[PDB]
Amino acid sequence: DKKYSIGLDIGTNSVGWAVITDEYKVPSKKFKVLGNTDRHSIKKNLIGALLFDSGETAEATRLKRTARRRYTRRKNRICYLQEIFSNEMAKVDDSFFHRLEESFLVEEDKKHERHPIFGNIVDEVAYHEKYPTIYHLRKKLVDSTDKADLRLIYLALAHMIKFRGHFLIEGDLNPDNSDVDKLFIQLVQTYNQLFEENPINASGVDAKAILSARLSKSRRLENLIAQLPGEKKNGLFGNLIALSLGLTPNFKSNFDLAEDAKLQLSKDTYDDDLDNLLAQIGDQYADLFLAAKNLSDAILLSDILRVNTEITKAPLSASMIKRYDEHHQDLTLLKALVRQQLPEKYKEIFFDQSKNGYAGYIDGGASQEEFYKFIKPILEKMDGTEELLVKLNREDLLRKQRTFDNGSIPHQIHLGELHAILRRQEDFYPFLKDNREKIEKILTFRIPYYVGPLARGNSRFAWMTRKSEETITPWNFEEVVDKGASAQSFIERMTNFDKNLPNEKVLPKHSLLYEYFTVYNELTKVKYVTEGMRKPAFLSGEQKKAIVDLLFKTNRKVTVKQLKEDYFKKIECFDSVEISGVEDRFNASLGTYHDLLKIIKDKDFLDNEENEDILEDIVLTLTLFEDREMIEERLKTYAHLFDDKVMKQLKRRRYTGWGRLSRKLINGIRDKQSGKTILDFLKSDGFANRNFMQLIHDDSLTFKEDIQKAQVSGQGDSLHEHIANLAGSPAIKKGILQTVKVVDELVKVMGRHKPENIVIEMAREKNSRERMKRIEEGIKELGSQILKEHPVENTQLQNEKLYLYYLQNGRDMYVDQELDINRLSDYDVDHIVPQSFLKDDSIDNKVLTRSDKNRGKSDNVPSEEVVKKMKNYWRQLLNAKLITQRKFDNLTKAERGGLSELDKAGFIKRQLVETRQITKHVAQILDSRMNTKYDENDKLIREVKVITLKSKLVSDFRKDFQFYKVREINNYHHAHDAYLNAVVGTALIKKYPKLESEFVYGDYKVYKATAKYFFYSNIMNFFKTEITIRKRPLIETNGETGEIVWDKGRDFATVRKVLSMPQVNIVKKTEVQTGGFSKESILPKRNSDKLIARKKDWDPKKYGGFDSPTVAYSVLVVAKVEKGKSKKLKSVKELLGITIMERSSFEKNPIDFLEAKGYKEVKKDLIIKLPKYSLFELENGRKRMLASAGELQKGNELALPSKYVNFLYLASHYEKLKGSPEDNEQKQLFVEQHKHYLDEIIEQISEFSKRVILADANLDKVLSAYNKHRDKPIREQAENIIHLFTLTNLGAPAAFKYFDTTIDRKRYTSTKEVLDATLIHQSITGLYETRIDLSQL
RNA sequence: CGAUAAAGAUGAGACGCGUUUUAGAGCUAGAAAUAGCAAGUUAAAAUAAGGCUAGUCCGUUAUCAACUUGAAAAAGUGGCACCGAGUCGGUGCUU
DNA sequence: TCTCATCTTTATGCG
DNA sequence: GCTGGAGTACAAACGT
DNA sequence: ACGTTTGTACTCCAGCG
Repeated sequence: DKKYSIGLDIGTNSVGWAVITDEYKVPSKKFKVLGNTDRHSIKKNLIGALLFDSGETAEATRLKRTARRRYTRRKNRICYLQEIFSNEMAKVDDSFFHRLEESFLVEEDKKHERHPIFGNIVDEVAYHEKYPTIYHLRKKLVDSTDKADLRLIYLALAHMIKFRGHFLIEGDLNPDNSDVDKLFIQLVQTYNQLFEENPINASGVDAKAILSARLSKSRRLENLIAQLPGEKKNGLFGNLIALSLGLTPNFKSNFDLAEDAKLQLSKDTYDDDLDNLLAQIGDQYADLFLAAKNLSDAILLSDILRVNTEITKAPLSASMIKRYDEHHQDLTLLKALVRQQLPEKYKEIFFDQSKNGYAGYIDGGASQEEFYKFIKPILEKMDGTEELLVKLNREDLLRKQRTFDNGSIPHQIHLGELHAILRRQEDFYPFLKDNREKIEKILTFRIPYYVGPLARGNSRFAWMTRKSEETITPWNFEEVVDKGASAQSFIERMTNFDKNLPNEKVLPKHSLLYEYFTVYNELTKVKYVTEGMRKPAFLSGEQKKAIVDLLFKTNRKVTVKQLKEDYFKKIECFDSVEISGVEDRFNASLGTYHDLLKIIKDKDFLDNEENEDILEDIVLTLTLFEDREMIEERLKTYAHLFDDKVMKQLKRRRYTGWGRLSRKLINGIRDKQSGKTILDFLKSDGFANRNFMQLIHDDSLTFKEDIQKAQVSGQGDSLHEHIANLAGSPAIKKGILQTVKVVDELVKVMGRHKPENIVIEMAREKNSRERMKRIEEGIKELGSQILKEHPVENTQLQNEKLYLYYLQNGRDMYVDQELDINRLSDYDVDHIVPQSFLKDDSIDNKVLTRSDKNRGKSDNVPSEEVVKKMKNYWRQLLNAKLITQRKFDNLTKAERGGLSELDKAGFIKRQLVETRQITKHVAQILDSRMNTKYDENDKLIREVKVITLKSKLVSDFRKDFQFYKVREINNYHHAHDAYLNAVVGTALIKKYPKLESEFVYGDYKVYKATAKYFFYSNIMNFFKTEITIRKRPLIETNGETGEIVWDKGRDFATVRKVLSMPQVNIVKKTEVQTGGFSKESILPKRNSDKLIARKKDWDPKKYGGFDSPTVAYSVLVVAKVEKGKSKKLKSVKELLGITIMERSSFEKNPIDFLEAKGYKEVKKDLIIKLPKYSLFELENGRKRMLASAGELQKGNELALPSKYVNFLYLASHYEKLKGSPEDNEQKQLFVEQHKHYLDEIIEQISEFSKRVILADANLDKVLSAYNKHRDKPIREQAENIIHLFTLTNLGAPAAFKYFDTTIDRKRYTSTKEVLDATLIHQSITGLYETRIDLSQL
C-alpha cells in the first residue's frame, strides 16, 4: 500500500524502466527463484532496461512477394506459348520442350541429348555459327521470307515474351521514324504553315545533340528555348516541345479556353483529351500534334535504337547486331595492339579472371564500369588508341547485349518484332495465323493494378470478384474478372471508416450530401440582428432553404454582403442588417453542385430532392476509378438521363478526396422522438439552430447513445491490434508494446498497486544511393557542372563537410564566391535558423560556409539584404530539387516578417512540451489501461497520472548537475534515463500543478511573449541552488500548498546513490528468428556439406547452391550416437541449430527429425528450446548469451564507478564545450589533476576482462597499446579509452581501435561450456527468474 | 476549415540486371607435365526448400522468459520492513 | 528502375 | 555497416 | 602412442537498380 511512481524511456531498440518512491528511492525486493537450482531467493532492485532487436518494415517482404508473383507469371507465359506450339512441335521435334526444360542438368541426369535445340552436335554448332546471338536470329526472322524451322521461331518468340520490356509508354510506338532533326524540321514547317504572323526559324540548330541529350528533360527544354531566337517555353512552340519530351504543359493560356487541357503522351487519356481539344478549337491543329507525337517518338527511340530503320523492320535487333560487330572489331584491334605494344600484360587482360580485364569482364564478375576503370589507364599508357578512348568516354566500347540500359526499352519494339515474325511465317504454318492475336495478347497482357492477385479466397492481399467461375487466361480475363467491382474494392479496402460508426464507410469529399451537410452546418452558425428585434435570432428552416437556393446556387462562394443584400433587402425587405457568426467569406460551398451544373447544363435536375442518390453514385464513380473505360462503363447506366457531350464532360471530370464522415451519420440515423436526422436538425430546429459538434455530445439527443453503442460494438481491439493500428515505424511500435508489457509486469510486482505517476519519454529515432541520385538529379536539372569539375567517390560522401561541398555548387551561401575543395579544416558547417532557437542538425537545415559572419546577424535568420541578393539562387536551387520548400520558407522568412518574439518564445517552449502525436497515443494507451473505473456522473477517476517529457529536461538535468552519461560503458544509462525521467516528472508536477495541461495527458482546464520567454527559459531553475545571483532556499516548497518538492541537501545523494548502484536488471529480449532461410547468393559447385540444395533433385556438389543458413532456435538434446565401426551407443549432450527451413519439420515431429539427424533414443521431455539471446551463467558471474548453436555472445555489464564516468565525460569533451569559461576552466583543471584515473580505469577494464571477458591476446594487445600512448594528451587518451570499452560491452563481439592500433574481435566457435551451466529464464523486467541447472540433466 | 510541400507506412501491377548448371565439338607441339596460339558478346532453366486450399494462390512483416489451465486470443502463478553495496548481500517479522 | 492507390504526420501561412 | 557462417592453417587436449 | 577432434587465429562474404 506504499505510493510509488514509474519512469519510462522508450526507444527503437531499448526500453528503460524504474520504480521510485516518494523520496526518489528505488526499492529492492526479494524475488523467489523457480527451478531445480539451489538458489531460492534473490534480492533485486526495481530498476532495469529491456533490450531488443529493432522492428522491421514489411517493404522487403512485399518486394520479395511481388518478385515471386512476377516469376510465377513469367513461367505461366512461357507455359502458354508452349501450349500453343505443342501440337505442331510434336510433329517437328517431340522432345524439344523436354530438352529445354532439362537444360539445367548435367549429362548424367539428362534424359535426352545434351544439345537443347537440335539434339545433335553438328546442327547446334551450325546454328550457333549462323546466329552468334539471339538478336541475329530475331533480325533474320523479321527480315527474311524463307521458311524457317519451328524451333527457331519459338526461340525468338519466347525470347521476346520472356523479356518483353516495360509498359511505361501507353499507346502505339512507330519505329519507322528515328531522326530527331528531320521531324523537328517537319514540326517547324507545319508551325510556319499554320502560324504566318510569327513563324519559327530553326535553321542551324543541332537538334540531335539538344533533344537526345543526357541531362534532364526540363533542362533539355530550357537549352532548346535558349537557342531558339525569340521563343518562350510557355509559348505554343515551347508547349509542343515540352509535350514532346513528355513534361506536361498547360494549353489553357496559350489558346484561352478556360480549361487546363493538359496533354501527356505516355497516358492513354491523351487521345480523348486531344479529341476534347479538337472540339474546343477545331481540326486545323491536328497535324501539329501529329508532328509533335512523331518528334516525341524520335526523342524516345533515338536513345535506344541508334541505327538505320529504313533497311529493316527490327531496329532493336539491328542495334544489338551493331553492338556485337563493334565488340568483335574493337576486341580484335585491342588484342592486336596489346600483343604488339605491351605483350607482357596479355595474360592479365585476356586470361586472368581475377583481374578486371577482358577475362574478368566476360568470365569474371567484373561489370562494365569496373572493366572501363581497369582498361582506361592501359589505353592511356599506350600510343595507338584514339577511337577506343573515344568510345570508352562515350560508354560504347566492347558492349554486351544484355546490359543495364535495356530497362528503357518499351514493349512496343518487342511487340513489333513479334508481329513481324508472325506476319512473315503465317503463310507457311497456319497455326500462327490462327493464333496471332493469342501470342500478341500473351506478350501484351499486363494485369491492371486495380485487379490484384487473381485469387480464389485464400489470400490476404486480394480484392477481386469473378463474374463466372473459370480459369483465368490472358484471353478471357476481361470476360471473367469483374473489373469495375475490383477497382471499387481496390479503393474501398484502404479507405477509412468513420470513427463514430466503425462499420460504416466514409463518403467522398466531393459528395452532394456532404456539401449540403457542411453548408447547412455553417448556416446554423449565422446569426442576424436588425431593428425592432430585442435579441439576436437565428434563421428558420424555410429561410435557410431560400438562402441556399439563391446564394449558394448562384455564387459558388457566398459572402455576407450578398446574403444581406439579396435575402434581407431584396426578399425580407430589411434594408440594414448586421450579420454574425461567419467571416466575410464563407467556407462551405456547393462545389460539386456547381460543377455538375456546369457539366449537365440543367438546374432543376440537381435541385430535386429524390434524384440525389443518383448524383451521389455519380460522384462516387468519379472518385473511385481513374481508368477511363471503368468510368465509362459505370456511367453507361446513367447516360440516358444526360446528353452524350454532357456524359463525355462527366467522363473527363475528376474528384480526388475522401471525407471522414459516413452517410448514415449525416442522413441515416435519426432521433427516437423527432425522427429527424442530423442533416435535418441542421435544416430546421424550430428556433434553436444547433450544430454538429454538440449534437454528437448532446445528452438529451439519442445521437450520443447510438454513437457510443457503435463504438462499443466490436469491443475495440486487443493491445497488439490497437498498437498496429497506430502510425509510425514498426520499430517504435515494438518499443511501445514492450513498454506497456513492462508497465503491466511492474504493476504486478508491487502487489497490484497502481502508481499515481507514470512518466514517459521517447527517443527521436541505403542513404548514400539517395545522396548520389539527388546530386545527379540536381546537376541535371540546373545544368550544374560540379561533377564534371571534379568527380568523387561514394564512400567519401559519408563525411558531412564533403557532402555539403558537393551538394551546393562549390560555393558557400549568402555570398557570391567560389571556394575550393582541399581546404577541409578551415571551413565550418552553419545552421540557417540558429542553434540557440531550434535544434535541427539535418542537411535540410545545415549549410557549409567559409565565413559565417556574412549572414547579416549572428543569431537570427539571414538578413533581408542577403535574401534580396541570394533569392534568385535560392529559387533556382528550389527548382533543381537541391533545397526544400521548408528550407525556402526558412530562408525567405526575413522578407515575410523575420522572427517575432512570439515566434522566439515558441522556439523556446518547443524544447519542453512534447507535441509529437505518437507520444500522445502512448499516453492515451497507458491512461486507458491504468485508469479504468468510473464514478458518479460517469467521469473517469484519474487514479494514475501519465506525464510526458522531452529529452531536453533529462539531458539538461544531467549536463548541469554532473550526472553525466557515457553510452559506451554499459546499457545502465537506459535505466538511469528512465529513473531521471521519473524524478524530473514527479518534481515538475509537485512544484507546478498549473502546467498539467502542458505536461500531462488528460482533460484539464488550466492554461505576453516576454513573460513566456522567461517562463520557458527558466523552468528548471528551482533545481539549481544559484540562479544566473539569486539564492533560492535549499528546501523547495510547492507554493500555495505545503509539500517538499525538492530537497537539495539529501535528494542529491539519493540520485547519486541510484546512479552509482551496481545491480541493474539489463535483459536482452529472447527472440525466435523470422526471416529467409539462407544467403541469397548462389555459389558454384564444391564438395562441401554446408551447401543447401536449390531444388529437391539438385545435388549441391553437382549444381551449387546456398551456403549460410539462419538458425531459428537452438535445441538442447541428450541422446546417444553411433561411434566407431562397431556403432556403439555413446551418450552425448549437444545443441542442434534448427534453421527456418527445418523449423516446420522439427515442430511437426521432433523425434523423427532428431532420428534423421543421427541422435537415437532422444527424450521428448528433456528437449529444451533455446532461442537466440538466451542467458547462461557459468562461474564467477561470467554470463554468456546464445547467438547460435555454435557461437556465444558476451552478456555482462561493467559497473564502473560514477567518478570514472564523470572523468571520462569531462576529459573527452563530449559535444565540445558549452558553458561559462570559469566552469569549463574548472572542469579542465579537474581533468588535469586526476590523470591517474586513466590508470584506474585501465585496471578496472583489465580486472573485469580477466574475470568474465576471456580474451587474453586482445587484453595483452590493449595493454601494450595503452603503454605505447601514455604521452598523448588526456583528451585523446580518454576518447581512445571510450573506444576501449567496446571490449567489455554486452552483445556481439566487434573490433575497436586504440589510436592507430586496431584489435580484431575475439569470437567463439564453441558452445560446449554452457551445456554444464545454469540456464536463466528471465521475465521482461528480469525480476521474476527461473534457473535451470543443465549439469543435472 | 480546406490548401501547399515533404517524409513515413501499407498494398498492387511491371521492367532491367546479377548468380548458378548446361549448350555454344578449342587447335598445335609433347609420353605427360606444360607451353604457344585461337576464342570470348548468346541461350535454356531456377531465383527462397516448398505447401494445399490446387489459386496465373501462398511462403522472408508483426507477436514470442519459465510453469499451469488451455482450441486459441490469452488467463493465472512468485510476503513485507530495515541496514548496507561490485552485479546484490545480511538481519528481523510473517505466511 | 518505373506506374498506381490509400492513410498519417510535420512544416508552411490564413483566421 | 553488422555479425554469424564458412574456409584454412595449426596446435593441443584426449580417447582408443 | 597415435589419431583426432577440438580450441584458437585469421580472412572473407553478405542480391541490386
